[PDB]
Amino acid sequence: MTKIIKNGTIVTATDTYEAHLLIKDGKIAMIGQNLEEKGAEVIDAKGCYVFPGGIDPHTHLDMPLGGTVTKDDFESGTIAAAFGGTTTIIDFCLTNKGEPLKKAIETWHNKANGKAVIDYGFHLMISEITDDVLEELPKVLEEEGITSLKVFMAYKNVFQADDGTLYCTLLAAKELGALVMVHAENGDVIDYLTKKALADGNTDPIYHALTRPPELEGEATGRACQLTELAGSQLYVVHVTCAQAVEKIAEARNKGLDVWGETCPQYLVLDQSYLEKPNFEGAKYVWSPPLREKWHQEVLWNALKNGQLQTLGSDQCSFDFKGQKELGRGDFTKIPNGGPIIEDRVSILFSEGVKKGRITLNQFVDIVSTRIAKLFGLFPKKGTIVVGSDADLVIFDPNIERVISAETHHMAVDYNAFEGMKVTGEPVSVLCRGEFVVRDKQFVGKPGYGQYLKRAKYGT
Amino acid sequence: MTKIIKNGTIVTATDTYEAHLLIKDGKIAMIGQNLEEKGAEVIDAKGCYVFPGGIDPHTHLDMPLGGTVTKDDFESGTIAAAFGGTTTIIDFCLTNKGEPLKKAIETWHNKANGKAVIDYGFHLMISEITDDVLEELPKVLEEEGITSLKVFMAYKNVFQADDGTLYCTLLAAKELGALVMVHAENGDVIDYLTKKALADGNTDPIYHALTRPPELEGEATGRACQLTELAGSQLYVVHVTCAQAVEKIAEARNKGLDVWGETCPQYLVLDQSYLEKPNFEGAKYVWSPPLREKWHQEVLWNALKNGQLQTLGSDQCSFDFKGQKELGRGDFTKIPNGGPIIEDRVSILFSEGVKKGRITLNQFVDIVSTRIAKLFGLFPKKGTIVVGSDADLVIFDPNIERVISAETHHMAVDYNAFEGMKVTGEPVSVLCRGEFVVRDKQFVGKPGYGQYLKRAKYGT
Amino acid sequence: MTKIIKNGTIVTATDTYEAHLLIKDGKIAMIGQNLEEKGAEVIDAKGCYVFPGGIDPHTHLDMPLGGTVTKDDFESGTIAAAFGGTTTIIDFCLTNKGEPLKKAIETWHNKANGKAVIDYGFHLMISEITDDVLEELPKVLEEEGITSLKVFMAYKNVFQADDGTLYCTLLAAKELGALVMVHAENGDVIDYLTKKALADGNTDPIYHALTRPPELEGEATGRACQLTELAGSQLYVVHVTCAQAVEKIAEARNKGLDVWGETCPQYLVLDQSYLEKPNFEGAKYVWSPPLREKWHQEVLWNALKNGQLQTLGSDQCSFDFKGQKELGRGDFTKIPNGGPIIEDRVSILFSEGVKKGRITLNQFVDIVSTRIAKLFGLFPKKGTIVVGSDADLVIFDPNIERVISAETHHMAVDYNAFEGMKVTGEPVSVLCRGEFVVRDKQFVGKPGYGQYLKRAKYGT
Amino acid sequence: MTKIIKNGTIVTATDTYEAHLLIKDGKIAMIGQNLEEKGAEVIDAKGCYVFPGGIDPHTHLDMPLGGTVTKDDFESGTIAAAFGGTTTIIDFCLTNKGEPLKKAIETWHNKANGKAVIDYGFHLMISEITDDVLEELPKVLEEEGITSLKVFMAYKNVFQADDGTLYCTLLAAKELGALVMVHAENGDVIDYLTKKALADGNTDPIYHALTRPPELEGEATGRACQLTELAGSQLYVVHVTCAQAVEKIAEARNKGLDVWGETCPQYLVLDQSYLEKPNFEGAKYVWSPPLREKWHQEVLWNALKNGQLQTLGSDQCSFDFKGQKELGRGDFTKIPNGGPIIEDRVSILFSEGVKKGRITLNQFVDIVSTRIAKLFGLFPKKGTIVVGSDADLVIFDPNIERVISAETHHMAVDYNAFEGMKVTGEPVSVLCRGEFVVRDKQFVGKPGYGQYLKRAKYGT
Ligand SMILES: [Zn+2]
Ligand SMILES: [Zn+2]
Ligand SMILES: [Zn+2]
Ligand SMILES: [Zn+2]
Ligand SMILES: [Zn+2]
Ligand SMILES: [Zn+2]
Ligand SMILES: [Zn+2]
Ligand SMILES: [Zn+2]
Repeated sequence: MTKIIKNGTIVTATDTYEAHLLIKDGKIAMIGQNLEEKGAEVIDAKGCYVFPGGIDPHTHLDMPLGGTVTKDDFESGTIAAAFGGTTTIIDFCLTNKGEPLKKAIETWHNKANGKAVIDYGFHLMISEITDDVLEELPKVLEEEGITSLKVFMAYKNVFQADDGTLYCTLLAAKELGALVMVHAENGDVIDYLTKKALADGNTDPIYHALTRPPELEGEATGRACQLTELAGSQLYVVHVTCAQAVEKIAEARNKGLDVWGETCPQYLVLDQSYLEKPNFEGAKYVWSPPLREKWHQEVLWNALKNGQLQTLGSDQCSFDFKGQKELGRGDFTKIPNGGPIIEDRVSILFSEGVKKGRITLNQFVDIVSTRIAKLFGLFPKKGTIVVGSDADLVIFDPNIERVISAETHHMAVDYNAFEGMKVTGEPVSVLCRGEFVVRDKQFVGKPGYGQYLKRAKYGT
Repeated sequence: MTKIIKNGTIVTATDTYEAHLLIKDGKIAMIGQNLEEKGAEVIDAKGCYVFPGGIDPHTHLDMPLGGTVTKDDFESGTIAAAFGGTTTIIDFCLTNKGEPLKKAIETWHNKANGKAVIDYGFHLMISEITDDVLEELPKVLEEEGITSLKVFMAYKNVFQADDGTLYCTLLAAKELGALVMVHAENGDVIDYLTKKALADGNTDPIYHALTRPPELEGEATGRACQLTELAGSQLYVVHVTCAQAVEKIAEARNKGLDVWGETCPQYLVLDQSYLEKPNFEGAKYVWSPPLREKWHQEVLWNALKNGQLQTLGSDQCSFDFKGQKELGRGDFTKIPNGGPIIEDRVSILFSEGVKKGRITLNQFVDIVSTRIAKLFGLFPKKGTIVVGSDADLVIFDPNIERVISAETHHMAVDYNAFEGMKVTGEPVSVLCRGEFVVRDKQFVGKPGYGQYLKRAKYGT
Repeated sequence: MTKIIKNGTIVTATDTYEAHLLIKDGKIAMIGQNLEEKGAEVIDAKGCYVFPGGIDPHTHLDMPLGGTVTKDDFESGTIAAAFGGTTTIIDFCLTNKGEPLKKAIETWHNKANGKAVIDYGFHLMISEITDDVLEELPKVLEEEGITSLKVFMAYKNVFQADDGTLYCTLLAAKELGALVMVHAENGDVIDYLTKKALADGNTDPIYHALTRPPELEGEATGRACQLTELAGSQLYVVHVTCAQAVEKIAEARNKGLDVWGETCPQYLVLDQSYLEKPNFEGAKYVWSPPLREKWHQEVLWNALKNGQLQTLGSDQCSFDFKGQKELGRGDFTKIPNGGPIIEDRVSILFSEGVKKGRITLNQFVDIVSTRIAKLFGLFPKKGTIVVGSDADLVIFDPNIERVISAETHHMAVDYNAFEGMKVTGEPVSVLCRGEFVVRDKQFVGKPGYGQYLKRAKYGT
Repeated sequence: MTKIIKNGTIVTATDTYEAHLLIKDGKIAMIGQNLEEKGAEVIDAKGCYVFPGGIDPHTHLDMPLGGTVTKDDFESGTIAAAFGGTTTIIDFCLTNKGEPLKKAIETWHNKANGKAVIDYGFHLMISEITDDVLEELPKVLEEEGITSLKVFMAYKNVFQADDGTLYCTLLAAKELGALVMVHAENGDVIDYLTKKALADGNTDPIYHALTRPPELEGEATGRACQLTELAGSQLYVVHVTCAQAVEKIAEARNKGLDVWGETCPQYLVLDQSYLEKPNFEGAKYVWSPPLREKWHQEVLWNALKNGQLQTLGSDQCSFDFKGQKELGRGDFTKIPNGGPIIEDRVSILFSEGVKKGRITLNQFVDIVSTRIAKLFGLFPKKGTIVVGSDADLVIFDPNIERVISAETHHMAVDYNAFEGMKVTGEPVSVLCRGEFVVRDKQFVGKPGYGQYLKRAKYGT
């Protein structure tokens, strides 16, 4: 059923113009001004921007971190993201050793199946390279568009992998045509620090941060790079936090190495102090890598501005401060890591970035949608507003001033890391593939509408 | 008179899709598929790409380098560029000390007046900062869209300016909203080297290169940067040649400094040896900075690939090998510097870059058009294929294999620096503002059709 | 019994003068010219240099690497070094997990006890940091002058330690006042490479080198540094081989970090090719890190010249090519790592370094004796020729040209890695604490004369 | 007349031991303990260190900076340095264009002739490279031991030289065997800044500093280096002040380039604030490069600690705050640059450096004496305490606590830049070539005793 979004200001990763969009088969049929066609529902976007739906490449929805599981599942999370201006997510499908990869992949397909309000895809976790694994990978690429393999350098005895596993993954990746993602923190050192902290009675939420200094993020990020170099493949460092890390990634890209960096709003806006703010409130901000000192934020922004860092992810991993977060009272190491971010990701960048001088209206769209779609083989189906691309759009209001509050967010968590934060700009209507998911700040989608996405081989 | 370019594959700096373009007021009216409108001339672009016309920010047309002047004037040069897929050029309007800036600006306007086949703009040369100059600059910005002021760090006693001049220019620029361009070569050292070379009988074309080692390009590029930092303004290093230079620019951009780098095909494809190839043929390749050792080419390409360098210019400055180039027989320093490049710029990057694995079809468009339009305030009038933008298009054939030959080029020079070079891809139809300038590899424009362009203040 | 070494040219790490040395209580009593004292044995050193005995901080004598043990034990090895101009060695006392440190320390004291011809000390290996270990360390410092604790980043499942162990060692070290030494190679990656090499039939000696690329040495050296920085202690990288490694150490020292680098002759003179030279001869050159490509040698020398690297060790670990080396025929990983170097260390540096333009006669003395004595708390007892210091001297002939041959060396190995090598300069008389150990190229010492050395706390 | 300094603790750049020195022909005859010889004056040094007299390579004594001349001439200055523990100075012999070099050299010889209390040498200033200059240089080396040529990159229209002059000097130097010294500050930029400062009424002493930002010192230092590289010669950057400069010099030495850095106490202890401290007092601290922000001091010390910087000079250039300094009341640019430092140089480094943890008792001697003697061809005549070397000694008391005060200093200036500064350690007896110049903190020398020094060709 044809639609026409008129009088809006279109803003792609490159262009900024005024025109109307004629949506047809759930795709953009044509762009121009004063469009008309009997029967079109004609949506009015006056005084609004029309962005390509956002893409969150860093999602953890039905993921289990402890005896508990994320408060937000694939259903709530999808809706949240939908309100936040995000219309496509790529969640991390976790893997267990010895167990066949297609096992996990189906487990995840079930988690998402019929509950997604918007489209999604997966990243495959890798904790070991077995002959059995090597045999599946190629299949995992063709059947199941999983073209991005992930690796934890931290989280000893839980996700961590030795450099040998990382290295062979990089090769396999280069060979098969996949992008290696990496959680760059020196697990082995963080481990001793963690143990000693506890051994000395330091259990408060803040020791979560002090127990893992930025030096260890930088160090890890470096190895990932050096190895990626040796292997001659491609790297994508997730959630770049400290300056040290930004630096390593900068050097890499200078050498022509195919390395990419990503960050998350929480690291751009919040900081280490929030972990001290008080009683047990700290736990609300416990996630890895830990929030750093306020000063790193600049470095991140500049990196974003000049290109050292090129994508923004949420690292969405919700846990009620109530039941969940409290699991680690007299033990910080027992606080489930993760924050409720999938919803305010886009907004915050526009507000803190665009609206304040950092980033450009175009850089914005690139950092939150396009660049990502490209790196993860979703372009041009996703990531842009052009004839042929899916009608994943966001009718955004750039002037509405508001305050982020858990009293308003649509995530199933009992709190919001950006509570009380004033923000300029807000999504008004968000549609995925020609169909509204959120019209006039009101939900109108249906769980199951979202469909899985097989992704390009890191090629066209 | 309405037109429709159908069945082409549209390729912007971001998008790559299939659709038709409905050209209206010399601008792009609308994009979509199966477009129709009685009376439209309907152009067929099957099996072709449709790029935003190229923009050459580095042009020297009616410029005089010696007792002689460039073989190509604004008329021939414009046509050449037109055939080469370039529809907008920004020539360097030279300045004389003590003489009022508006004097030169009009001299240039005359050189271009009624001879341009495509649109153009100017860069204002600066050899000194006088109170009189400071008074004109602001006017030079508002009246006359000249928002890019240029400086030579080399060419002692001819264009060169001390760091004080460079520094105050950077300030003035930051203040007024202009981009400072720089020819980064250590003129004072190159000078002694030059003199000594001659004093020892080394007069062949090759000593033009040996007389100015890449160390001096890097050194100069560094000062420009360090000073740009101190001043807190914006830099744009023209024709980056050696690795050393690329490096300095890389460091700058890492520090968040607002520095930009540009290169030219000749430095990407040719190399120092050509200056030895033989008799006097060397002089055909004499230009500054000099061609370096083959190995720097990689560095350049990687810089282009990863973003250290972001724009491609021609540095067009033609001289017949016959009369002109020969002016410096027993004296290389008397060979007029400059090469016939304005025509094959775009093609070479597509062929050597895109077609061979370096750059992307999108990076290509960015490096040759978009990125440039943006940095020099011509976006979105120029630099892209979108509703509202000027209909500056290029219907390109990506498969036609051919050989660059002066026997075929459309420049008024008796030779071509890329003679015999095999190239893949070629412009078939090039239109500026809805009107064909070159249809089916045949010229159909009219000198004077091209119009001057007032450019943005380094802002929207 | 008083002695007088006259007519020699004294060369310390700083001075170069002509005088006589009056040796008294096994120490240098006084320096001056035309010395006399009834009853003094008066040794004549005309046309000779008098260097402070060399100090080899990298020794593995009675060490066991496999079902076998080093061909040279503390007795032969001591004599060898004695002939080589080395009068003090610091061997690496290996440690086993769970087993008390003082156990090993005594095991070693036994290996050396009554067999040493010259003085010696120990380095304590660390494979784990236990509460039990933390309790002994302080004692290990006071009782037993062991002030240098060593860590293997490679040799997985044999010596290797995680970064946590390395990090806590660095702290303990900073706290206790010890120097952390490190074998910087990424064991986990070398491991997979090793396994795969075999899995593909690559078993020749050369795969020992290819199985462990310099990238992995640099990578490892980097971590060691970064961690040393975090901990704020002191590092000493043993056997720096590749450029990558030299670079990391250079960066560290630039940052003011207290990092030190050491190299060995074999890496300064031999290279990767020797591992291909032929049949099974390759095995003669198998040791870790592996010999690199000829070009790294320069980097090493420059590092040595300018100070990036400051000490020369042998990494003495002999194995008869016959029985021992052959243990790894169809399996390179089974070739015992180590080379017969303790004897030609000093000579080679003088010849290849001093005599050829690299290093200085003074730098020489510093790199082979003084600098080492200082870093390992043996100064000024050892490492110099000055009133009060032990009479550890070497009467060297700087002109004697000769050829290193196993047919002449005094090591118990059936071969010599520098066989056929022409060398200028040779030790004529070597005395430890006033007593000759080697007079006129003839052995005159007695096993047991050498005494253990308790070393300074990395202090005065 | 034979002398014996007994019971002292000898401290060279390498050694630290207890012995007696038998001084003979004004040189050190022999070292040992319990020395005796009828008729020797036997000096007692119990509880004292005995250092090799200090060497100040950065002196400006009878130099004229304006219509005025340094308050301290070669006589007073010599005595001052003598009290300060310095026994050898190398003053900068200034040069005028067009005027023959030997003219200036004799002018200087006159300034020093019969007024020096200790030994001295000269540096030859170079403001231009003429054929006439090229002819003298070689003579200037053989006749007149002037083997160090100096160049100002700042002080436009007064001492400044273009890069061409600097470059050819570097070559000449490499060729002839001289060391090029450089005052690294970007004169052309400092110039505009200076002019503008005045044009805006900023005339206070502090604008002397703000008028020349550290970016300009680093920039300049970089060129000197890059050029020194191109030329392949040797550089020696005088008075390294900011971090930026230290960095450039660090990079240089990393590349193996033969570059050296020097600093001065005032930059190690004082800082920018002193220029604001108040009324006109600021002028007391006006010298170039200007004092920087307190934080650079660390960088300097670390550079000194790790070796990025290797020598300490005074940059002595006294001017009575009264008449002289006041010449620039309403104009800072008219304040004669230079500070009264030749006397407390050594002491301050011992106190602030040695006594406080930075530097070593040995590093101390190296940084203030030895390293310098070596770089400027005075070793081993000067710079060490060894048989054969001149008896230039300093009997130092390491515990005497005191306060530096113009009320006590022996310089002819009406003030002291370190007034009120508490310092530990003080010279008790200073003798040059076996003769006391200062015995028991009391002057006993005679102007004229000091003799000129022809220096080595940057060789043995
Ligand atoms: Zn993570
Ligand atoms: Zn995550
Ligand atoms: Zn140019
Ligand atoms: Zn040009
Ligand atoms: Zn080892
Ligand atoms: Zn070893
Ligand atoms: Zn100076
Ligand atoms: Zn000076």
